[PDB]
Amino acid sequence: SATVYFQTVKHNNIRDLVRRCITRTSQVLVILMDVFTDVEIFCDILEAANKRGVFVCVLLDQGGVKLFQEMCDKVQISDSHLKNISIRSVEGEIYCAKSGRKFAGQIREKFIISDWRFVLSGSYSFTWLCGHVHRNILSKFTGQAVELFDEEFRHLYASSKPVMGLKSP
Amino acid sequence: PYLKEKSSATVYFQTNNIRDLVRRCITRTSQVLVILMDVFTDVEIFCDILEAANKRGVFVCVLLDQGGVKLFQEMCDKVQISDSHLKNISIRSVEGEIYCAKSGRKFAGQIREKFIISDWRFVLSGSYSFTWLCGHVHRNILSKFTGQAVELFDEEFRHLYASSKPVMGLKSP
Repeated sequence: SATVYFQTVKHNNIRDLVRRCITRTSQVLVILMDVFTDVEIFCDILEAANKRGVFVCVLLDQGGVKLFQEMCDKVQISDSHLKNISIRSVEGEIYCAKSGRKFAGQIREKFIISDWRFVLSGSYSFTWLCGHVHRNILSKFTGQAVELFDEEFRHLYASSKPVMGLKSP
Repeated sequence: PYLKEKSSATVYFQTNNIRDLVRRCITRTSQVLVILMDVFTDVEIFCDILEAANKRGVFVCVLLDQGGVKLFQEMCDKVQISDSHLKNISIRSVEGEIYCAKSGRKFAGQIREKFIISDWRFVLSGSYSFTWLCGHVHRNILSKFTGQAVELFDEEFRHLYASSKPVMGLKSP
């Protein structure tokens, strides 16, 4: 099945659906992200990983790695934090900037797979702005749709470089 | 048309097949084309819209995020778009809720929602923006919806449409 959620004006249901997806995950949580600076969502990851048994693997677009490391450093994330967490860098195809410098195309895909049961996917980025001021769309997917997301994750994973945490999913 | 069909969903991943789907969706629209967009600077996509609008009977309404009207306008001016181009095209401005920047200045939240409704038959939604970069270097996702699901996009459009300001072109439905 497939469901689509639109942001309500009064309250941010989009954020809540993401946080609920993470806080309710039992065993496995794989995430494809472009930007990750929102401390709170990472706290929901830490909780699932260290307070529950959840194995977390975050494929982050190479562009956001820097500000993500700054987030971690700010709240003093440790290797011990990441006993069950794996953050890997991933990047799009190589191209020439106008300066002649070679850059990596941005991974704009964003989705969350919980317990290999259902998938969340939409425009919501793990930033404070997305979860407070921006109007996003969000889609939920179950059944056969989850597989095409799985193969996407595996595909991207193979091309991914390790950044921090578990170096062996 | 969607109102008669059962609900369905399909997801597309990058192989540029995503752009093709987007363009193919526009070039195969027959009567009506509703679009919600955040950034519109790709002349080629706007040219596909001109074709559908003026060479076919297609009425095109585009809800563009206020934060992108500027560069959309520069695009039009660059290729010298006139009022005559837009006899059947309606570009309107829509903006998110109001909030305070750190500078104290009030700004409108961005509508990061991006979708296209073609002939009230099927919806394309995803990360693909109408910019050159998206169509050439970025990796996007694109989902297609048909049937009863489309209604939630229709209602979402109408909600946003009621909020929109006229910017350019035909000021009507």
